[PDB]
Amino acid sequence: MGHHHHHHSHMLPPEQWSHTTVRNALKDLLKDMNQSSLAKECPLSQSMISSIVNSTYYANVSAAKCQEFGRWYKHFKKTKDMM
Repeated sequence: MGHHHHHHSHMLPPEQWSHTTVRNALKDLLKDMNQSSLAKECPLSQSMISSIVNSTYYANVSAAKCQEFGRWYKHFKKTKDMM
């Protein structure tokens, strides 16, 4: 807050799905789509997703489920550029 900073990076094209990038995306899907209903169409593990959103002492998260999420992102939205 305070000084209104803007990111020059782009969350629309899969540039790199780091813990921050993925976490900031999930929190918008989850707030309107229930945990189970989300993990249903998503190829990720339900309790893992739940642990990431509420990661207090968790922290230690795998990178694979993030890169594959960026791959799923393409098949989910179909934002042009396909294989």
